[PDB]
Amino acid sequence: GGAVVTVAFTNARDCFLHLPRRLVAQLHLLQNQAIEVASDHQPTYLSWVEGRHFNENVAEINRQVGQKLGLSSGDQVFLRPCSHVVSCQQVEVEPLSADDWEILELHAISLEQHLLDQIRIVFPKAVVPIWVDQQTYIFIQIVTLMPAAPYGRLETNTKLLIQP
Repeated sequence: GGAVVTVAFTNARDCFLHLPRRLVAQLHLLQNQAIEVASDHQPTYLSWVEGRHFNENVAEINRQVGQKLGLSSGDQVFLRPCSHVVSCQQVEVEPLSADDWEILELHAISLEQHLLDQIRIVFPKAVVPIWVDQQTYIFIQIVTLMPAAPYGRLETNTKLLIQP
């Protein structure tokens, strides 16, 4: 019920797992289905997209995003598709640092739209970088999901709450 893959870090401007068509096929991934990244440490839950620079068993992810997930280049991880995922009605997040907060305040334009373009699956304590515009990104930490769940999927109607 999954596949072992090698983690490859990239400079992609999103938090998605970029997968080769072979894996999307083999794993029988469904639209917006979450993927559990299982390892020696605590699992993480990611959103995925089909990479356009492939064509086996390699999963690409932004370097900074991957490190925050406790991943290292070349690590062997087990991708386990999640049969189901609850849709987030509300999500609460806070900047990783005071600087992030200050940047957000001066770059707080439709944060949720930028968020959705770069990440769709969230889980408590997830820490990820989100570009707010061409020049700037901020690190945010997902604090809470509503309904309560180990992981969830962000939607266009998800209420996004930001605290300092």
